[PDB]
Amino acid sequence: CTGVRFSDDEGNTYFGRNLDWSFSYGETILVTPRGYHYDTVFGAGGKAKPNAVIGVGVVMADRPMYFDCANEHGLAIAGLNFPGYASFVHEPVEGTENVATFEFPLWVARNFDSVDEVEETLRNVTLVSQQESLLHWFIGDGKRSIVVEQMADGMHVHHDDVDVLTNQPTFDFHMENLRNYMCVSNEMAEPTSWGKASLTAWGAGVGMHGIPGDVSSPSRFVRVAYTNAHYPQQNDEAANVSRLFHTLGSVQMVDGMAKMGDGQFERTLFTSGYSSKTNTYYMNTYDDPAIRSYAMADYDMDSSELISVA
Amino acid sequence: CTGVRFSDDEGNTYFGRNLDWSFSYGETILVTPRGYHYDTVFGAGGKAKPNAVIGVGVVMADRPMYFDCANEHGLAIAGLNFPGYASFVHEPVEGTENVATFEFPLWVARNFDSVDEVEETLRNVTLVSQIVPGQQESLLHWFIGDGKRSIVVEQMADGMHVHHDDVDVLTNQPTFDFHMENLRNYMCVSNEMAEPTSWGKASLTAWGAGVGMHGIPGDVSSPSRFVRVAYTNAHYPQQNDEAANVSRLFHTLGSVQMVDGMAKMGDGQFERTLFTSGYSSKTNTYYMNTYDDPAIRSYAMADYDMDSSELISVA
Amino acid sequence: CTGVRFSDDEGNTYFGRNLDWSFSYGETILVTPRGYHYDTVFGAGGKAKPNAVIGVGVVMADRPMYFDCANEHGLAIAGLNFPGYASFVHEPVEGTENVATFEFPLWVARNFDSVDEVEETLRNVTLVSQQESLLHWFIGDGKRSIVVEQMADGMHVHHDDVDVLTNQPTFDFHMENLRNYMCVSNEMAEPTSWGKASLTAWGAGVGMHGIPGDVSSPSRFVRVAYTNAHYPQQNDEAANVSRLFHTLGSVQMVDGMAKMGDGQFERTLFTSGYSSKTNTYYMNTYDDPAIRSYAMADYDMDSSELISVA
Amino acid sequence: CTGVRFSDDEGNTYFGRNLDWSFSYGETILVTPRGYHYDTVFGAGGKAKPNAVIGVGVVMADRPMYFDCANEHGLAIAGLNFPGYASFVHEPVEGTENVATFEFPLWVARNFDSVDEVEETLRNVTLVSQIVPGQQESLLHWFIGDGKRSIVVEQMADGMHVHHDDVDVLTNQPTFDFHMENLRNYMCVSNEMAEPTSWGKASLTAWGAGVGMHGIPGDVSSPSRFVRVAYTNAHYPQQNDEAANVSRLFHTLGSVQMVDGMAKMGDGQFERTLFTSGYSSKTNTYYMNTYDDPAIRSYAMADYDMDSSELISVA
Ligand SMILES: *CC(=O)CC[C@@H](C)[C@H]1CC[C@H]2[C@@H]3CC[C@@H]4C[C@H](O)CC[C@]4(C)[C@H]3CC[C@]12C
Ligand SMILES: *CC(=O)CC[C@@H](C)[C@H]1CC[C@H]2[C@@H]3CC[C@@H]4C[C@H](O)CC[C@]4(C)[C@H]3CC[C@]12C
Ligand SMILES: *CC(=O)CC[C@@H](C)[C@H]1CC[C@H]2[C@@H]3CC[C@@H]4C[C@H](O)CC[C@]4(C)[C@H]3CC[C@]12C
Ligand SMILES: *CC(=O)CC[C@@H](C)[C@H]1CC[C@H]2[C@@H]3CC[C@@H]4C[C@H](O)CC[C@]4(C)[C@H]3CC[C@]12C
Repeated sequence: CTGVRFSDDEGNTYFGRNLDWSFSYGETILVTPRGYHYDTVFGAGGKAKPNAVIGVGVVMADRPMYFDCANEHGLAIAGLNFPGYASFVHEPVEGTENVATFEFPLWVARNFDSVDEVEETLRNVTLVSQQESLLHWFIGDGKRSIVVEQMADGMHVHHDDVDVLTNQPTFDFHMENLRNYMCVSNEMAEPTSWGKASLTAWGAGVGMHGIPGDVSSPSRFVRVAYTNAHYPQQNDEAANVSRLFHTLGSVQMVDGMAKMGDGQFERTLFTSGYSSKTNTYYMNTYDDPAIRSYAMADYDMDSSELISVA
Repeated sequence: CTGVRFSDDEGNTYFGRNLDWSFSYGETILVTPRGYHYDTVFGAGGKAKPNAVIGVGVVMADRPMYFDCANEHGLAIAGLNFPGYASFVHEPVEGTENVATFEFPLWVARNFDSVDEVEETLRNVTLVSQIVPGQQESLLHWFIGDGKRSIVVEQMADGMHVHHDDVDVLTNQPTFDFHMENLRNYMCVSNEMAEPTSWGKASLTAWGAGVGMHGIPGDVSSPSRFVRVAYTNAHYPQQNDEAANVSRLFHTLGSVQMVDGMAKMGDGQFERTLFTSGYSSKTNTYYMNTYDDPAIRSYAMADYDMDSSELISVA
Repeated sequence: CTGVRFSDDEGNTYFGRNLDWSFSYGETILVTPRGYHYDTVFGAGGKAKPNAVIGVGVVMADRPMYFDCANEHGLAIAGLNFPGYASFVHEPVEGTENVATFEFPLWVARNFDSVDEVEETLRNVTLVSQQESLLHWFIGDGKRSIVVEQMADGMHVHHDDVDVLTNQPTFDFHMENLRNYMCVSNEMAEPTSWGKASLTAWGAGVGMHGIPGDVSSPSRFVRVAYTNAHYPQQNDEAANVSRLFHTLGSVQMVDGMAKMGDGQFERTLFTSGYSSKTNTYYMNTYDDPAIRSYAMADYDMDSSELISVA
Repeated sequence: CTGVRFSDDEGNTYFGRNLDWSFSYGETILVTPRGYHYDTVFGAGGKAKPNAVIGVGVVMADRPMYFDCANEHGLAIAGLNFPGYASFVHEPVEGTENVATFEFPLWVARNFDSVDEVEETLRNVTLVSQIVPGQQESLLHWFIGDGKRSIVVEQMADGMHVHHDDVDVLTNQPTFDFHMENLRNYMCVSNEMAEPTSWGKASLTAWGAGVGMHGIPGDVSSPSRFVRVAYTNAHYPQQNDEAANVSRLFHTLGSVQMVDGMAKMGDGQFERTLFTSGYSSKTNTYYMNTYDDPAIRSYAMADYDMDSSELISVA
């Protein structure tokens, strides 16, 4: 999967993700109101007046298990597969704010209003894992974004300058790998000469030659970091939703491109987004590219029950 | 730009093109009914009962200039930019069928029912470049296909080239011979999960799916777009339903779409996939979405009185 | 194999080739004097006073079969494998200068003093093939170089602006393939930014990223065209011999890199060169990188017998 | 720069490095006999009967600053540039063995006989960066190996890292953890002849050898040089004679050599493989050639009175 974040001219948030897998987990748009009472698994704190949050989630037991969610104040968080590198403790620790892995997205969206508050609180947080989900998290608002990678050596809180996250390996690898492609440009290739041979481009795109096209995790990071960094800034909601869905489409997994270990094909089953300017969640699926919208002002946020719209 | 053709299990035609450019020409879904009277520019011969055609294009001097179109029998054609290689005569040749460049997509759709019928007639055809008064010279090559196979028509300075398109895909420059020799570089890429191996004492494994596909280029240049979409079209598992096949078409073309900001033209503007059009012969329907809207709109041959006498242009 | 040509500041010739194969053909430095009488196979013409030539060759029958040779006036020619694309006629044609394939290198070096005379004469030449060797030829002097590709559609005489030749496919492919790499530079990578991320190079070489490193024929052409076009010009014999052998070493085939269809490994068995400034032939082998020299002024050129020095 | 290590069937050591730079430092083959008295800078402990060592370096204050060296027991070490990642303390740490950076190659060669002996002692070692008065701070990592295995010693801001080098090769930046994760991208490249396959209806074949190796990078950047030389060292068939093994060393290092004009430094000059040095433990001989001369010169331990008391520097 792929995580993308950017902003417009007014500091608004635009946040989105792809979900690449073989089978659907019954994903549905889940709205968690503020009047909904949540009992944290390991006795973690939170805001007195919680924030209304929205996203894509299943409803296991009686708890919202968000794949990706955002709150009414512009903060968003998504989780991505990190197996072979993620490593959690299975027992709580006294003296720290203990949050379970599955509740971590719902936790940060309910209580925090900016990425700065998240990076501040994470210094006293233990991620407890009760097959288990081995994930890292992509968190961002209208200003910047951070990556949370919990490994066997501790918790790493990377500042994400390319506003882009992908699966394995570690974030330090992807950032070092980007330096291999620093000369790739979006300018039209300048006519040059190799001895007496004059070389010209057939058209646009030759200056971008070098970017990989495979759907592997390190190569998807490079391709979507390039697209996000070079996409011109927009100043209205319609264009920025198009920008987010087009930027994510550049690393989509088309049926037939690569199998798993189970033998099935990795496919971008759905693509979710979020805009803080309108407080709306967007989503389309592999079988329907139409972009459906789910606004926050269309649900009773002071209600007390999770609503799972189909 | 990219043209794509494949088929389901019943032999129907699934055909689609990406239009990459920096500005629009006012294109629209164009209906050319059977009762419309077309007076060819250079006297080219036509069918007795002409085929009803559907596609995307503009109208000029009451003549449909199709960017791409298809008829009621599952035959489709699209024109893709080919400058610096395409070369046409500007005079008709007596003794052969003389079809102008702009009328070529219309001409093959009205009077032919299969690629075999098409490929035979090109043996006695001369594309004549007639400069449209207010426009520029269109130096294009064409991508024709049906529910069985596809061909490429490249008319260069050394005559006409008609290639059997085995990979069922076409892009821009250079010649089709280059693209197929270029594919031999990426013959080793595989959609199989990467097999764990070892380099001396180091044991290498894959983080996940896609490592075996490493090597496929990811830039939006014409040759790289060719390699990538040829891999995507060849490895997509065959579908059996119409909704699944329409999904395969717009997703295969999405693998080589041009996102705003990716690459500038020679004039300072960005090349974007302005629209994506498609056709299905199982239902005789044209599909189209734009850069501003991924909703796949549908236009069926049955929703238009195809025995009318005038061009129907729907927005 | 690879063919390389360049010149110094005084129009002198520097010409060289690698020979990539599994087994040695008994290659030896062969000197063909001018007093040596040669009987052309199909009755082809030639100069009255022949040119003394030198190169690497075997002595089948009583004819010098040169892999690569040069004459005393600065012209050089080498042959490279072109199977699956080379196609010759097997019967002579009346009215044309008929030269057999194996005699073609010895033919052009004996009679011609410049590349211009070669391109002029080739308009009335038929290459006759009497397993057969399917080759194309790399011919050059101190000014330019040409490629001679005899295919089933006729003879093509390409002007070689990159002064570089490699095996399959056709020359028109390699020249079109070079346009994919026109943005690769030898400048130190300029620090750039992808959003808020500042990208710098670890050191020199990042600007050259994009050039392939495999030893396949199309990729070797690209790598050696880059090296030859960017190698700074030299103004003395010692440096230009180093330039030619280093430029050719950039595409050498090291044991273990790639097998053949027979199962054996392709290895650069030897590397031959030639300088017209000194009229000397240079050569080293895979088992000895020492550069041995064989001057023209050390052999009796007015003699009448081929001397094959070991 | 690149360091390479492999072995024959008898377990001897074959070790070599490429020195890529734009200017020379006056290096030369340096003899440090057993009778030479070295007063370590920070009181590091040494062997009772020290090993006679051979290598390439300079002399400063009557102390051999080895670029790379090896002893009479088949243990070799080389220092490669590692700026922006290497970080050293500038004060000795009481309770541990304190070895200066410039004396590190000398120190491990005089007092150790195997990589196992080495790797154990690093547990109680502190490399201290002492700025040479007239020179700059050397931020290096080291490549140590014998006739069995090799290790990498990277001393960064977060402590010492000692990696088991399974691919038996080392380049410059970045950290060794990056290079080994980077190798997983090229796990699919193969030295086998490419297997004919088909993409839909198109049948792809290889023009010849090397197509299965497609994907290996060819630029002279530090990561790409790592991938390429790791493939060359891992796939070279094992040799049994000394002449064949010396040929393998200088040819494996030739696969990543830097030719004049390929890449400019940050100061405007070209990086060239100034020299290439090597060592063989089957004969206890050092080998070296330069950019101006590919003739492999030999310098054997037996050709020098190794019981002398002074440094022997041969041009
Ligand atoms: C994007 C990527 O590569 C990983 C996608 C799949 C495997 C992930 C994405 C979100 C995951 C959910 C999150 C909610 C719960 C959390 C529980 O701890 C485990 C079950 C759960 C449904 C996760 C399963 C994997 C998941 C779908
Ligand atoms: C997708 C791609 O490669 C870019 C090609 C564009 C610019 C081409 C493709 C179809 C062209 C039309 C065809 C109809 C008429 C023909 C006239 O001769 C010129 C005007 C015309 C509208 C063409 C303009 C360029 C065009 C859209
Ligand atoms: C460089 C490359 O890829 C091809 C190398 C080998 C296969 C070529 C190079 C020169 C060839 C000689 C040339 C002399 C005669 C010519 C006869 O027509 C056939 C035999 C001959 C020895 C050639 C064999 C192939 C050859 C070594
Ligand atoms: C090959 C490569 O990566 C480039 C590294 C070069 C510039 C390094 C490698 C060895 C270095 C020597 C080591 C001995 C002394 C140490 C002193 O602290 C500084 C001077 C010295 C000669 C180093 C200079 C840089 C050097 C050649």
